[PDB]
Formats: sequence, structure tokens, C-alpha cells
Amino acid sequence: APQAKILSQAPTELELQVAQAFVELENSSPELKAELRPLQFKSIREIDVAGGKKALAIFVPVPSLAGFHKVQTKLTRELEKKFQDRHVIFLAERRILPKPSRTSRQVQKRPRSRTLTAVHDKILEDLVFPTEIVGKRVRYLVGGNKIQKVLLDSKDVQQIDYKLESFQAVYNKLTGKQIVFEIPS
RNA sequence: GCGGUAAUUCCAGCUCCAAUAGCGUAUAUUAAAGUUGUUGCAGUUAAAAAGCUCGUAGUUGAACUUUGGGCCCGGUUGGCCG
Repeated sequence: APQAKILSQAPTELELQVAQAFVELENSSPELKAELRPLQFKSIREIDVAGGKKALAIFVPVPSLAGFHKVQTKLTRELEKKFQDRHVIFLAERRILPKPSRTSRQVQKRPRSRTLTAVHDKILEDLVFPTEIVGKRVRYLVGGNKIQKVLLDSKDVQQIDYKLESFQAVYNKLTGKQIVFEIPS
């Protein structure tokens, strides 16, 4: 049973469909299976897109992100292909530890890898996964609101030019901040 | 500052001003005085930047690390519709 095997937890129908897709990809087999057998995800989050589609957020343990990062292209192509009406993307379950206060207090202090801002920055880096961000800008709007511009490279934006709003909605839903992307020319 | 022959200031007389049963004088002090400066001084030339540099105390010193209630308010994007 490489179905509930490859997550590493029982639920649920979405993740199981995904796992059986993984399995059907593994059955390719040779080059795909070779690096797709160790790569397991943990959970999935299906959420809205401003258009019609939904968006798959595939959560990961983050020692697997390397092999996941080697592929991403073929998993996003095949999963978007099979599970249509969707925008697929993988992400890493990064633990956020709370900020030390006088009430709450923790030994094994709190490295900056585990802080919130870093985790949020990395989430963006994985949403894009390709296309090394050229810049970030943050407008602070007079209505006390905040928006982040993320400046992308023109290379390989064709692969994700149809996912921007989904990424925006995702980051807004998880992190709570508004978002926009941009490519200089 | 007045005053050396016809003194608007001296000495008297007259007239008048202020304060008033209190007034003046002298000294010390106070704000005035941002003329001792934390607020708040100054330093080309008016008094004052060490001949210049290092340097201990001293003074000072880049940026960075997630939030419980509820109500109202209005923005700014998003869709859903145009």
C-alpha cells in the first residue's frame, strides 16, 4: 500500500487521490519513480482562486524540499493536468515558534530561522518556487493597510503566469497580507 | 552728563511730578540675565577651536526576531455580478 504510506498520515480523500497520482507517476516508472518514492508530503489545503479555479497547497516536512525542488515542474504539470480546475503548488511546513515575552518564556532560545518573518519570506520563495525574486517592495497605504510587491525575473514566468492571483489569495489566506507580483522588462 | 556770566540739573524762592504715614539712602540678593545658557548662549573677524595626531576612563553608538474578547467606523484590493 503506497497510498497512505506516502503522506505519512491517514486522511484524506484529497491527499489519497494525490498519493495515487504519485503512485501512477511512480509507475512511469524509471527516472520519475527513482526520485518520487522518497518524496512524501504531509497535508493538502484546497482553497479558492479569485477566478473560477481552486488552489492546492501541498505541505511538506522540509528535509524533502530538495528533491521536491528538483522536480516541481512535472508534479505541477501532471497534478494540474489530472486534477483540473486547480493551481497546484508545493510548500514546506515550517515551524513558527513564538516570540519570547515576560509571560511566555522558553529555553533553547529562538533562532531567526524559526522566526515568523523568515518563515513568511520563505513561503513566498516556495510559492514562486522557480523565478528568484528580484525585489520586494512594501507600500503602506493611507488606510493603514499594507501591500507587498514581489518583483520577479522575466525567466520562466510563463510556467506560472496564470497562478499569480491564486498565489496572492494563498498568501493572503495563510499569512494575512495583501500581495502583487511584477516583472520588470 | 550739568557747571568757565544771562546754568531747562548747583544754592535759595516760586511752580509742578511721584509715593504717601510712609519715603529715601547703603549693602547682599532676586527676575531683568537667553550676561552662565538642561529648556537656552557664543567661538572666521567682536573674548574664546588645543599646532596636529594616537589614546584609557567617560559620553555615545547601525538594522533585524507575531497579536486574544466583542461593537462601530471607514479604506483596498478581491471576487460575485457591468
